[PDB]
Amino acid sequence: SLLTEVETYVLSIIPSGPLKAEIAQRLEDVFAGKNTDLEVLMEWLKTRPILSPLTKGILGFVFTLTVPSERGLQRRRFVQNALNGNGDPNNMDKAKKLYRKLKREITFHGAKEISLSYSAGALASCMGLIYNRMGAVTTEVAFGLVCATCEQIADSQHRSHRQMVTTTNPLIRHENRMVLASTTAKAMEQMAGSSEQAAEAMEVASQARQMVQAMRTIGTHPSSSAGLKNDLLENLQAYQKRMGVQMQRFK
Amino acid sequence: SLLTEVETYVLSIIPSGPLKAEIAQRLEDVFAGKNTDLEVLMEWLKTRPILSPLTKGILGFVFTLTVPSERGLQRRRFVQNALNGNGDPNNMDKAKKLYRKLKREITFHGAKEISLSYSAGALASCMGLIYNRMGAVTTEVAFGLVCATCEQIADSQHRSHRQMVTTTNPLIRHENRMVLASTTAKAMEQMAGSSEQAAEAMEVASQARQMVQAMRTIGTHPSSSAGLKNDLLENLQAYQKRMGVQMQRFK
Amino acid sequence: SLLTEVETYVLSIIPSGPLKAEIAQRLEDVFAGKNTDLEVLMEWLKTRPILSPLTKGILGFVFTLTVPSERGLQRRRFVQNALNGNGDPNNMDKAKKLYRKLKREITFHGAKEISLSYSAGALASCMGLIYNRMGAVTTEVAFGLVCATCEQIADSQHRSHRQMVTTTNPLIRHENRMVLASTTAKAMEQMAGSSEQAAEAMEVASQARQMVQAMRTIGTHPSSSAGLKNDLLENLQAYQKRMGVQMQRFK
Amino acid sequence: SLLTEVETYVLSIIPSGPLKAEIAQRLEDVFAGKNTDLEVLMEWLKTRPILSPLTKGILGFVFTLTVPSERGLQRRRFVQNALNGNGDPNNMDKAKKLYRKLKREITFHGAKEISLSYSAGALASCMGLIYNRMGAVTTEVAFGLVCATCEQIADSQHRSHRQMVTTTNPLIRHENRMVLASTTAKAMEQMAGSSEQAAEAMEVASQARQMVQAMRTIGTHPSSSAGLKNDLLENLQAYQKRMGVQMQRFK
Amino acid sequence: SLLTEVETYVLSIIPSGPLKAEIAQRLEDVFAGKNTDLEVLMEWLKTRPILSPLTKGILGFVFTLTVPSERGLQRRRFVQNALNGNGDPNNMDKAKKLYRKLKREITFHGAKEISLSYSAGALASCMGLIYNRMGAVTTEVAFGLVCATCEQIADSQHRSHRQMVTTTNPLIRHENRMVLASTTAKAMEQMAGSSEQAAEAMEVASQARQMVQAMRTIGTHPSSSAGLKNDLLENLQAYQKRMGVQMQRFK
Repeated sequence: SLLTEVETYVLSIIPSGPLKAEIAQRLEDVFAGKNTDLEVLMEWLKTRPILSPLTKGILGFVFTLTVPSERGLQRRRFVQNALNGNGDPNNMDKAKKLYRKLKREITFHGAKEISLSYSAGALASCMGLIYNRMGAVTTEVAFGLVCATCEQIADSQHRSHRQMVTTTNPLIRHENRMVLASTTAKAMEQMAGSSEQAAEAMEVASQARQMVQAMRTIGTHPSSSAGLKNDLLENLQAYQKRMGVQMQRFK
Repeated sequence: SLLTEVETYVLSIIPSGPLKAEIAQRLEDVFAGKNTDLEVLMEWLKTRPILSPLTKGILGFVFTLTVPSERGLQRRRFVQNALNGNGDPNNMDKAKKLYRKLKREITFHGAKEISLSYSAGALASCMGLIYNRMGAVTTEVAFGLVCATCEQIADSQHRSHRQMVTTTNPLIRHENRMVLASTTAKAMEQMAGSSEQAAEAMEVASQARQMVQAMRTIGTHPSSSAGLKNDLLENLQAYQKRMGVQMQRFK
Repeated sequence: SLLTEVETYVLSIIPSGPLKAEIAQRLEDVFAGKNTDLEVLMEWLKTRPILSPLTKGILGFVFTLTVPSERGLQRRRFVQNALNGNGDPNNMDKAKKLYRKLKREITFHGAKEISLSYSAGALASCMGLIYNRMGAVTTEVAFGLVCATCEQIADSQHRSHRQMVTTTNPLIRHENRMVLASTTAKAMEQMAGSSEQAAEAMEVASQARQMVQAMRTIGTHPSSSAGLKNDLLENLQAYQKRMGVQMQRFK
Repeated sequence: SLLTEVETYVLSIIPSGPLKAEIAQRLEDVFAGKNTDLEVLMEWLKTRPILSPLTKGILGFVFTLTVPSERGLQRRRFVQNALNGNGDPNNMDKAKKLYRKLKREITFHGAKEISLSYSAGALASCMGLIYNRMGAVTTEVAFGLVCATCEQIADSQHRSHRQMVTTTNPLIRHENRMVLASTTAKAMEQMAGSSEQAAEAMEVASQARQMVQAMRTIGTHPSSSAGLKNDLLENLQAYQKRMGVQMQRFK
Repeated sequence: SLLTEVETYVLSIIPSGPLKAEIAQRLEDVFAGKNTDLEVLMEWLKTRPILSPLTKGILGFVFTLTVPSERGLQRRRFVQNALNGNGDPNNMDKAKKLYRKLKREITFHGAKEISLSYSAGALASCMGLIYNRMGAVTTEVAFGLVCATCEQIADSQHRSHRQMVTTTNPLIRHENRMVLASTTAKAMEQMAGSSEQAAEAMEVASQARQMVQAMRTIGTHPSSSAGLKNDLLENLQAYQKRMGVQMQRFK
C-alpha cells in the first residue's frame, strides 16, 4: 500500500506523546475523507509545541496533497520558510536537478530510491519547490520524496538514541522510574475506561499514581522506586490482560 | 464478461484506501444504471486526493461511455489535458496509426492485443483522440484500450513493489506495526457493526486502537508492537470468523 | 433552444452580484413578454454601476430586438458609442465584410461559427452597424453574433481568473474569509425567508454575520476566521438542506 | 468574483474597530443597490476619525464608481488632494504611462498584475487621474488598480505588525489584558442580544466588564488580570457556543 | 489592532481610581462613535483631580483626533501649554527633526520605534507641534508617538514602584490593611449589585466596611487588621465566585 507507507515515514519523525497520538488521528481522517478543512489544520499545526520547523513543514506538504479538494489557497508561510533550509546557495540547482528528475517518475519506490541517493537536506528544497509549482509531479512521487526526507531523519535518531550515554546519578534514575510509572498508569486509566469493568485496574493504576505523588511529597530515598513499573503491570496482569488490551509490551 | 474485465483493469491502478472503496461503488452503480449524473461525478473526481492526472483521465474516459445517456457535453478539461502526455510530437501519428486501426475492430481482446503490442504512453494520446471524436470506435473496443493502457501501468507497479528495499530501522518498523493494526482494527469495527453481535469484536478491535494510542502517548520501545496484528486477529478469530466475515486474509 | 442559448452567452460576461441577479429578471420577463417598456430599461442600464461600456452596449442590442414591439425610436447613444470601439479605421470594411456575410444566413449556429472565425473586437462594429440598419439580418442571426462577441469575452476571463496569483498576506486572506461568510450568510437569510420555518437558519446565518462584525470590531487575529464558511454551512446543513434549497454548492 | 475581491482589498487597509464594521455595511449596501446617496456618504467619510487621507481617498474612488447612477457631480476635494501625493514631479508621466496602459485592458487581473509591477505611491496619481477623466478605463480595470494600491499597503503593515517589539513592562501588559477582555466582553453582549436566551452570557460578559472596572477602581496588582480573556470564554463556552456563534476564535 | 494598542499606552499612565474607570468609558465610547462632543470632554478633563498637566495634554491630543468630526475649533490651551515643557530651547529643532521624520511614515510601529529612539520629553514638543499643524501626519502615526511618549512614562513608574522602600511603622501598615479592605469591599458591593442574588455578598462586604469603621471608632490595636482582606474574600469565595465575577485576583 501507499498510505500505510506514508504515515509510517511521517509518524516516525515526530516525538512521542499526545501530539503524535493526535496527529495520527488527523492523518487518519484526512485519508478516509471525513469532513475536514485545511486552514484549520495548518493553523493548529503552526501554534504547536515541540516540533522541528522542518517537521511542521513536511506535515504541511502532506496535508496539502491528501485533502479532498484542490484549494490552491495561499501557500502558508511556515512551510515555505521551513523547507528552504535558510537559503543554502549550494543546492539551488541540486534540488532543481531532482525536481526535473522526479518529474519523470510515475511510481513510488522509483522516487524514494532516487531521493535516498542524494543529500539529507536538499530534499527539503525540492519539497519547497514542489510546494510552489506542483504541476507534473504526481502525488505518489511526492510521497516517495517525503518518505525519503523522513528516512534520512529517522536514521539520524537511530544513530542518536543508540549512541546515548546512560545516567549514573540515582536522583535522575529515581525520577525516570516515577515518570514511566506515572505515565504508564495514566494510559491504563484510559485503556480501561473504554472497557466493561473499568473498576479494578483503573484503581490499581490510580494508586500507583498516588504512591508516586507521595514519594515526591515525602522526599523518599531513590531505592524505593526500584521495581515500580513492573510491579504495577503485575497487579493488573489479570484484569487489564484479557478484560483490557494486553501487557508485557509497555515495559 | 466485459464489465468484470474493466473494473479489474481500472481498480488495479488506483492506490489502496477509501478512495478505491468509493470509486468501486461509483463504477458499480454506473454499470447497473442507477439514477446518476456525470458532471457531478467529474467534479468529484477532479478535486480528489492522490491520483495521477493520467488516472483521473482514464476514469473520465470510462464514466463518459458507461453512463445511461449520450450527453455529449463539454469534454471536461482535466481529461483532455491528461491524456495528451504534455504534447509529445513523436506519437501524434502513432496514436493516429492506432486510432485508425482500432476503428476496424468489433471485439474486446482484438483491441487489447493490438494495443499491448504498442507503447505504454502513446495509448493515452489515442484515448485523448477518442475523447474528441468517438465516432466509429465502439465502446467495447475503447474498453479494450484502457484495459491495455492500465495493464502497462499495473506492470509498472509490479516491477516496483517487488524491487523494493525493505527497511532496517526499528522506529519505522515500529510504526508500520502500529499502522497495520490501527488500520486493520478500524475495518473490523465496520465489518462487525453490520452484524448481529457487534459487541465482542468491536471492543477487541477498539482496545487495540487504544493500546496503539498509548504507545505513541508513552514513547514505548520498538520491541512492543511485535506481534500486534496477528495477536489482534487471534482474539477475534472466534467472533469475527463465523459471526463476521473471515480472517487469515488480512495478514 | 435559442433563448436559453442567449441568456447564457449574456449573463456570463456580467460580474457576479445583485446586478446579475436583477438583469436576469429583466431578460426573463422580456422574453416571456410581460408589460415592459424599453426607454425605462435603457435608462436603468445607462446609470449603472460596474459594467463595461461594451457590456452596456450588448445588452442594449439585446433588449432592442427582444421587446414586444418595433418601436424604432432614437437609437440610444451609449450603445452606438460603445460598439464602434473608439473608431478603429482598420475594421470599417471588415465589419462590413461580416455584415454582408451575415445578411445571407437564416440559422443561429451558422452565424456563431462565422463570427467566431473572426476578430474579438470588430464584431462590435458589426453590431453597431446592425444597430443602425437592421434590415435583412434576422434576429436569430444577430443572437448568433452576440453569442460570439460574448464568447470571445468569456474566454478572456477564463484566461484571466485561471492565470491569477493567489495571495500570501494573512490580512487579505482574513478578510476574504469574512466576506465569503458574511456574503453567503446574507443569501441564506433570503433563501430561508421564503420557506416555512425561516427561524432556525435565519438565526444561524445572522449570528455568523454578527461574529464577523465582532472581529472587525475587535481587531481579531487572522487565525480565527479559519473554517468560518464551512462551519456555517454545517450548522444549517440540517435546516437549510431539506427545509431550504441545498448546500455543499456554495463552497 | 469581483466584488468579493474588492471589499477584501479595501477592508484590509482600514484599522480594526467600529469604523471598519460600519464601512463594511456601506460597501455592502452600495453593491446590492439599496436606496443610497453619494454626497451623504462622502461627507460622512470626510469627517471621520483615524483614517489615512490616502485611505479616505481610495474609498471615495470606490463609492463613486459603485453607486447606482452616473452623477458626475463635483469631484470632492479630499480625494483629489489625497491621491496626488503632495505633487511628486517624478511620477507625473509614470502615472500617465500607467493610465495609458490601463486604458487597453478589459479584465481585472490583467490590471492588478501590471499595477503591482510598479511603484507603491504613483498608483494613487493614476487613481487621481482616473478620478478626473474616467473615459476609457472601465470600472473592472480601476478595481484592479485599487486592489493593487491597497495590496502595496497591506504588505506595508504585514512587514510592520510582524517586525514589532513586544512589551516588557507589566503595567502596559496589565492594561492590554483588561482592554482585550473589556472589549471582547462588549461584543459578546451584542452577539448574544440577537439570540433567544441573551440572559446567561450577557451577564457572564457584563461582570467581566465590572471586574475590570474594579481593578482600575482599586489599583490592583498586574498579576491579577493573568488569564482573564481565556477565563471569560470558558464561562460562556456553554451558552455562547451553540446558543450563540462560536468561540476559540476571539483569542 | 490599533485602538487596543492606544488605550493600553494611555490608561497605563493614569493613576488608579474612579478617574481611570471613567476615562476608560470615554475612550471606549469615543472610538465606537456614540453621540459625543469635544468641548464637553475637554472641559471635564481640565477641571480634573490628580493628573499631570502632561497627562491632561496627551488625552487632549487623543480625543481631538479620535472624535467623529473635524471640528478644528480653538486648540484648547491646557494642552498647548502642557506639551511645550516650559519652553526648553534645546529641543525646538529636535522636535522639528522628529516632526519632519514622522511626516514620512504610514504605519504605526514605524513611528513608535523612531520615537522611542529619542528623548523622553521632546516627544511632547512634537505632539504640541502636531497639535498646531496636523497636515501630513496621519492619525496612525500620531498614535505611534503618544504610545512612545506614554511608554517613556510607564517605564518611569516601573523604575519607581519597584525601587520603593516598604514601611516599618505599624500604624501605617494598619491603615493600609483597612484601606485595601474597605476599598475592595466597596467594589464587591458594586460587582454584586449587577447580579441575581446581590444579598449574601453585598452584606459580607458591607460588614467588613463596618468592622473597619469600628476600629477607627475604637482605636484598636494594629494587630487586629492582620488578615482582613484575605479573610473577606474567603467569606464570599462561595457567592461572589460563581454567582459573581471571580476572586484570587484582587489580592
